[PDB]
Amino acid sequence: GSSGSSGRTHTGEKPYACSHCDKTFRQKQLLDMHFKRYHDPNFVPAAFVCSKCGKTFTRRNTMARHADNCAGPDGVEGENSGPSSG
Ligand SMILES: [Zn+2]
Ligand SMILES: [Zn+2]
Repeated sequence: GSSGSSGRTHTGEKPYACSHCDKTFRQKQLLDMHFKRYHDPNFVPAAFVCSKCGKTFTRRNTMARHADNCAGPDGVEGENSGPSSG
């Protein structure tokens, strides 16, 4: 699955390993926001879940807008789990 599918199914030993703690991440961005987040209460991830269906939104405003045009869950989803080592 080269030059066609990447990320979907590919386990890559997180090259970015935080120095302050024993945490690792795939993309720097992750290890960049993790520090300013944990090591610093300044950075705060926007977590807003809908109420009509139950979707996820990384923006208070955006979400609110969606709710308006949101019809509902129109189904039963929200169940997954992958117990593995890596
Ligand atoms: Zn860290
Ligand atoms: Zn919704």
